[PDB]
Amino acid sequence: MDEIVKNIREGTHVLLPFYETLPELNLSLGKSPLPSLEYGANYFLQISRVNDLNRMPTDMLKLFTHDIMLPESDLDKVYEILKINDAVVADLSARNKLFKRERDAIKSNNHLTENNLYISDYKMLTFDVFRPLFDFVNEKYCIIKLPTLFGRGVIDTMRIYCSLFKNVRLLKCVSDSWLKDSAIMVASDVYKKNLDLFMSHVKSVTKSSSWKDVNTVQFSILNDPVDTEFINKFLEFSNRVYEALYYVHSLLYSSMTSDSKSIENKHQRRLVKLLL
Repeated sequence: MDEIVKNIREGTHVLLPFYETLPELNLSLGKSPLPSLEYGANYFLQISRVNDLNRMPTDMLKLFTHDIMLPESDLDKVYEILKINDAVVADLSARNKLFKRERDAIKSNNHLTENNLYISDYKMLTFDVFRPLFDFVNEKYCIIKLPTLFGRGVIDTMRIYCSLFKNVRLLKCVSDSWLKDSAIMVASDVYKKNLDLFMSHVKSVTKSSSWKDVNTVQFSILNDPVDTEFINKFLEFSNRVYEALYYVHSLLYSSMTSDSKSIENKHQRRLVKLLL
């Protein structure tokens, strides 16, 4: 598809709307909300190639991705383009990492037990995604590199930010990894009314007015799902990212499973042109 290659090679973005009214808050620390089909979970698009690459040996994943893992430099460029030197920032990404631990092939007859990759992992989304709001004061921008677009928590989190700031953009940069479902939120033009209501709620729970890293855990914050319309506008973005990832990961899997049984094959070659 030409939209896949356009997105990988130029980037893509969505503008999200401003919601005067903050949803009912109910921060809870420990466990994140579950992915669900109501929140746009699509296991064939978002997950199935990830399960294939999980099941490979990490030594082999390392080899077949050596030449296409670049240093992720998307936040540095975002700073530059927005002539920042201001802005509060958080990075929940796994910069220059793809897998969490060395692991052998999972045998054919064994079904996958946990996600070893930093891809489509809703558990990466820890409560420090709201760390920038504590040391917020008078900054024009709140920039967050998200680690995933998978699951319910990342959508509920963008819904909160969309009441806190009047201009919220979700994007994925050319100089991010297109092996991973990371993205950047750029918010600007804060709305004190709700920043204050949010922080009051959060502080009555953590019972501290400054950040403690012990609170960098998984979390849930909303109860009632969000307006279907909002999920759908998010998916306008995440669908395009997962569609690009799906092709990327399909080339990789085809290469790693080629009859050639070598790293020089038609799929590996096409994957290099795509990403570099």
